Amino acid sequence: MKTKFYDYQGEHLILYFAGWGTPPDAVNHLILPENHDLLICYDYQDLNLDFDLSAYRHIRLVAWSMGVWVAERVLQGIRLKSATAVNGTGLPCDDSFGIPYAIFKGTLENLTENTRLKFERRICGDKASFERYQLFPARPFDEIHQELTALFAMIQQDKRIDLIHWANAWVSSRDKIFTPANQHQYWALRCAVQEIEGEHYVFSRFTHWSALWD
Repeated sequence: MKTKFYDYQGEHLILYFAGWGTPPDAVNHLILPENHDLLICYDYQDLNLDFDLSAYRHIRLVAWSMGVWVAERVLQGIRLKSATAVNGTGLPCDDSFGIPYAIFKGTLENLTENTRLKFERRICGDKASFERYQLFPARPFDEIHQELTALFAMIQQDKRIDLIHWANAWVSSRDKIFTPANQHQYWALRCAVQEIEGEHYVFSRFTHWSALWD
């Protein structure tokens, strides 16, 4: 996969796993706590993370949407100080715990540049939110089509759960991708759930990374 590394010479690391096809800049505005680096992970063509995690003390994981399922694969076995899910579950292609199968299939089979914009509208909910989101650099279409293809295959092949331990999960009240009912159903007995009013993209309600985990 791809990475963007922000080097603050920190002893600790923030690991952020993006949603499918989403711009890394979606979290650009978030302020880091002192003594922390940030590594943005995205473009899940594969599950390979070419980054040395070995020298860091604490690692704070934040994962959005399909990034949750991915993070469970990539960080299985790695000691994390905390792991935070944001609008995503361990079962991302699931009628009851994630995105329903027919929707996952239909999104991929009908993906064009036009329908990509339609999906982003649903990520954002309202027009105002959508128009602000469109100020972010758009990743190339061929890249995100290849990414959804690999994700849909791997998720179908690999239905394991609880590969890492989650400390908390944020659930948006009006999430149209991972519905709140499906999120609550997955996280209820796993971790602490913070309910927030908003949509699938909810990082415009945050100014500081640390507010996501504390």
